[PDB]
Amino acid sequence: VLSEGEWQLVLHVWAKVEADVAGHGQDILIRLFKSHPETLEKFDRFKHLKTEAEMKASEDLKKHGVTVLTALGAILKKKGHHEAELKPLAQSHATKHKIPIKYLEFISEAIIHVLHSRHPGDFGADAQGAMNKALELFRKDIAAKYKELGYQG
Ligand code: HEM
Repeated sequence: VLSEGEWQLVLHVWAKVEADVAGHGQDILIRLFKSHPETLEKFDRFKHLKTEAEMKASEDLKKHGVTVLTALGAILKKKGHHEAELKPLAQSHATKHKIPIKYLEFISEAIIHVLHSRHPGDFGADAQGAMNKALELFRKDIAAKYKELGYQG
């Protein structure tokens, strides 16, 4: 359970992200695909992309980055009270997209890296730890839904 102060650190940096949702979403997906190429293979939509320059040039990738970060921002702003938001997301990611919880750990690393690069003054160690706790809570709750559905592993 995050404290109120932890949530305030999370949402303070997140309000900075929302000034350029699309640039953040590109940086995060590109970092994910470069650091963990197995993740790119889950996207029939993107797996034709073979270089970082091609990834940066893809408008459809930039669009999907906005989809992803908009969903995550709506979850963070619930400060843990996010059951309604996670149901469809866990369902689609477990049963349609076939995304292991481990790959959610990978994108969480990518999110934290990009926030640190773009917002260092609002992403000191206290805020890094709070955002790690928020993303852990996200993964914990998704993992429980995966387990219900027979996909935790
Ligand atoms: C912060 C974590 C993530 C969030 C908030 C998120 C959010 C979303 C949303 C909102 C959609 C569209 C609606 C839906 O299908 O449920 C989507 C689609 C999808 N996501 Fe995620 N996602 C996350 C992580 C991942 C990861 C780590 C992968 C793969 C390694 C992944 C793979 C996919 C795929 C394959 C689609 C379908 C894309 C398409 O063909 O249109 N997601 N995601």
